[PDB]
Amino acid sequence: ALADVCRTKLPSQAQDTLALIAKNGPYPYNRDGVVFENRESRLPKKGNGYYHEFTVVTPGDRGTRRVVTGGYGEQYWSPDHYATFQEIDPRC
Repeated sequence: ALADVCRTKLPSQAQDTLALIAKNGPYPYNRDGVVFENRESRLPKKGNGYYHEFTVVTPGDRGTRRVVTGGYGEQYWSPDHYATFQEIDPRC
């Protein structure tokens, strides 16, 4: 599969995003929560609208860092506007 990464190892801002998602916002950007279509099949392949994307703030202007969520609560880290993904392990 993809690499696993511990939630506590992610940047403070990525964790902030994880917490806002758990909270359902309110979100800092108008594009927070739009569908991610996984057009490159880097995440597991699912039906339309399975994935949504959320900005991880970069002390910067909106930047490249993202969390993507799946429909059953999967969370993935991408620092590079979807070029690479890690699956976030909420256990560590």
